[PDB]
This record gives sequence, C-alpha cells and structure tokens, in this order.
Amino acid sequence: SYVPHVPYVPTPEKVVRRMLEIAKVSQDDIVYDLGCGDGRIIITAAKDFNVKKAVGVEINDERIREALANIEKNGVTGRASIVKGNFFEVDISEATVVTMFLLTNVNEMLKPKLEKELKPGTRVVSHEFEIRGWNPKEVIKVEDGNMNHTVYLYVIGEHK
Ligand SMILES: Nc1ncnc2c1ncn2[C@@H]1O[C@H](CSCC[C@H](N)C(=O)O)[C@@H](O)[C@H]1O
Ligand SMILES: [Mg+2]
Repeated sequence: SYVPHVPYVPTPEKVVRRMLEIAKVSQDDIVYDLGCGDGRIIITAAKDFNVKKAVGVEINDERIREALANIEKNGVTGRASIVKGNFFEVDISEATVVTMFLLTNVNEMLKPKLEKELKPGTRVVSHEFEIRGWNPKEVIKVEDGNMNHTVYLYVIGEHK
C-alpha cells in the first residue's frame, strides 16, 4: 500500500534482547512488534522470554514469508504469529508490551493510536527513535561492538 516510508532495516539481535529486558518482558506478557520485519523480536520474545503471546504486524509480503518461516524453524507457532496488515489499522489493544523500530515521524503519527488503544501500564519500547512530546521512563545506551544504540522506554499513563 501507501503508508509512510519505513523500509526494512532490522534491529541487531543484541539490541532486541536489551529492548525486551528493559521492558521487563516475561511469561505473563503479550508482545506486539509494529512492523515486525523478519520476526526477530516476537521470536526472541517467545523463545527466550517465554511470553504467552507475541504478535508481529507486517505489511510487506516478502517480509511476512520470512517471518513465518523463521517462526516455524524456531518451533514457536503456538505462541508467535503474524498479522498481515497496516499497523495503523490493526487493533493492538491486547498488548502489554509494544516494540517499535520505525522513524521519529512515524512515531509521531502513531501517538494517537498508542494512546487510544493501549491500557495504562503498557510498556512501549522504541529503538533509536524518540516518541516526541512523551517523557520516557528510561533512556538506555546499548553497545554492540563499536556501534551505539539508544533505547527509549515509555509507560502508558505515565508518559505525559
Ligand atoms: N505501516 C506499516 N504496517 C506494517 N508494517 C510496516 C509498515 N510500515 C513499515 N512496515 C514494516 O516495518 C518493518 C520495519 S524494519 C523493523 C523490523 C523489526 N521491528 C526490527 O526491529 O527488527 C519493515 O519490515 C516494513 O516492511
Ligand atoms: Mg540502532
């Protein structure tokens, strides 16, 4: 379709693990990755963090096939799934943890949806990009070799 430009660029695995640690993801959680790419975040959530449910939303068909293929080869089909669609339109209200690696302007556009649909205490973790106008509970630097990454953690209902 015709959604704001957000190309496929994945979060490095070390940053993926740190985003989930920072949000304190556990078995009780329901993790949504908005724009899931190859599915690495929801697969790590299910496989390493034992989450009861992980859902990736993805609009690109080639990416959906890779993600579904990755879910199968990791054996997590029970708990991890993909929703084909525009993340702007898909209901994310069941999420207890939402992960994002998008763009600051796309973060901006998502602000009404996040506030509308997410319950208080929902944690939202963003790789690299700020949610402008919100106050993060934490801002963390993650070193992956000689690369530095910033991770933002917000908590719905304590973000303003
Ligand atoms: N409006 C939209 N709805 C669903 N997916 C989208 C989207 N806009 C971009 N995407 C997808 O979101 C992905 C962003 S790349 C980030 C992938 C993953 N969250 C990670 O951190 O590794 C791309 O695969 C792109 O196809
Ligand atoms: Mg980065």
